[PDB]
Amino acid sequence: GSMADEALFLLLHNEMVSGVYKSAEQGEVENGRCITKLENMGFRVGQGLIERFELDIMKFICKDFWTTVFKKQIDNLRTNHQGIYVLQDNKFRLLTQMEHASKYLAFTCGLIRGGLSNLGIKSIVTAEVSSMPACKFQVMIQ
Amino acid sequence: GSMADEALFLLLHNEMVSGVYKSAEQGEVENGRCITKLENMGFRVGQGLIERFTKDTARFKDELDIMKFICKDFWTTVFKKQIDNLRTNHQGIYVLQDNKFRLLTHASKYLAFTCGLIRGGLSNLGIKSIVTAEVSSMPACKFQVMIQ
Repeated sequence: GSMADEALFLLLHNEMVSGVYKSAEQGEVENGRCITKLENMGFRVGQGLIERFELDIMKFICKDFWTTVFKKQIDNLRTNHQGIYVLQDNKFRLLTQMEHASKYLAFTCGLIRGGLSNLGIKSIVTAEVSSMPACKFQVMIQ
Repeated sequence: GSMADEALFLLLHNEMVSGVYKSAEQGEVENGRCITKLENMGFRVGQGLIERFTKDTARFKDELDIMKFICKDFWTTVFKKQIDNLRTNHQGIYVLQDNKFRLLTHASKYLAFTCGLIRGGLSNLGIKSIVTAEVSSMPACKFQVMIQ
């Protein structure tokens, strides 16, 4: 049912994170490589999802794209300035089992960046836990 | 749409397989450790999914009912379709045929996690099993479940 459907990505993400950290070579946690691994995997998956489907583009990230991955829409899309958006998820699926949380946000930052890349957009995407398990993703167009 | 909905799993599985093999240490391909990693990851995900289905007496009644659940509700969770054919000898061997296995649309590395999935699912339903797989005629695949 929906409960199992809503767990599938969390379970797979948990394996990705655990395995990247467990399998890290000497110095790769400390030098940021575990992070780039997670962001780069997210990028490829984001690209791939797009292949199966500026403000209009961002609402699609917030709605159809978020719903595919997380079974719900983004709670709030805000943009204060040309080229920078804040996407707020009030109960971020991947944190529902809890600086040390950043590793659980990296893959998703990549997902958003990859989806945008294949729509012709260069971006930087960062994230922070607002109040566990709420999260804000900051999308910065380049 | 549904095209994307099926796709998420395939894409994540591609990443898992790629990563295990890219990250493999000296001797881990040859000694079978890449395969056990993928089976073990699948086992854990399969267990986790079981925990998210509602249980009652009649669900998972007899062994064949548990097997039909694996073929239907469980398979659909992951692959967005059911197993095409379930065969048993009723003496502990089941063969699950997927005529168009979505991860295929060297084979071993692409079946390991799914073997693990099945086993972990069954484990959390009280069943000890060994699960093996082969490509019958690409992209058709057969999963053999042997109840211990």
